Amino acid sequence: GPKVVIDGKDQNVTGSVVCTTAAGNVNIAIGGAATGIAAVLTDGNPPEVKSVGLGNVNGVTLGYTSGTGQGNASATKDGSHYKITGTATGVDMANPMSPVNKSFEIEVTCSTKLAAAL
Amino acid sequence: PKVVIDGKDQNVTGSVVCTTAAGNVNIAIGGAATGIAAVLTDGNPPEVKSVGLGNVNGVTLGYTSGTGQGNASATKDGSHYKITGTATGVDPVNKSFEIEVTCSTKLAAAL
Repeated sequence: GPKVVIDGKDQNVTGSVVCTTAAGNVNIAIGGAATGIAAVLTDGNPPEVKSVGLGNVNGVTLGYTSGTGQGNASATKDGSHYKITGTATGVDMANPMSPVNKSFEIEVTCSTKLAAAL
Repeated sequence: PKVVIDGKDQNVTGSVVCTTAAGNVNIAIGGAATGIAAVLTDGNPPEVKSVGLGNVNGVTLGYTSGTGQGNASATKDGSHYKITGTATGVDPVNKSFEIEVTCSTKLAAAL
C-alpha cells in the first residue's frame, strides 16, 4: 500500500493509489484528487519526474515542478512499483515569507490497470 | 483551462494533462504541484469521482464521491469537459466551482 514520508515523518495513508496514463505521462494519485498528493512521471524507462504535489502541509502547499529549478526529485521504477524522493517547496499564501523546503519520499505499486493502459 | 470558485476565476495558466486507466480519467491542471485535478469515469455523462481545487483563501477545497459531502456533475463534448458542483474543506467551507478544460488527442488515443 502507498507510503508517503514528509520531512522524515510517515504520513498515515488510509487511502488508495490511482495510476493513469497517456502518451508521455504517468499520473500517480494517492488519496484522491481532494488530497492533492500526486506525482507525474514520464512513461519512459528510466523514468523522469515531471511534478510532485504533497498537498497542504501545515498551511503551505508543497510541491515540485521540473524546470523551475526550485526543489528536486528523483524516481526509480520496477514495473508498476515507483519510488520518488526529493525536496518539495512552497510559500505560505496567507503570510508569504521565505520558501519552505521539506524532504519527501513516495512509494507505491500501481495496479494491473496501469499495465493495460500502457 | 478555466477554474472558477465562488464565482471567481482562479487564472490557471498551466497545462492540462488528461490520463486514463480502468475506466477512470484524471484531468490535472498545472501539474501535480497545484493540487488542481479531477477524476471522472469514461461514461456518457461522465460521473465525478473526485475534485481537488488546491489551497483557496487558506483551506484545501475538494470533493470525493460517495461520502454525502459536496456534489459534482460533469459533461463531455468531444475532448472538452465541464465539471461543476460544490466543494468543501476545513482547517466547514462550501464553495461553488466550475472547471472547464479541453484534453489533447492523447486522451482519445488512450481511450
